[PDB]
Amino acid sequence: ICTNAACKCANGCKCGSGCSCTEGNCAC
Ligand SMILES: [Cd+2]
Ligand SMILES: [Cd+2]
Ligand SMILES: [Cd+2]
Repeated sequence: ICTNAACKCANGCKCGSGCSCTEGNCAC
């Protein structure tokens, strides 16, 4: 799954094949 630990989503985000954040830049 989204390996980007910089992501702070909750059970619901489709961060499976559409990540768009960097290391210290999460704007989901
Ligand atoms: Cd994110
Ligand atoms: Cd997400
Ligand atoms: Cd992500």
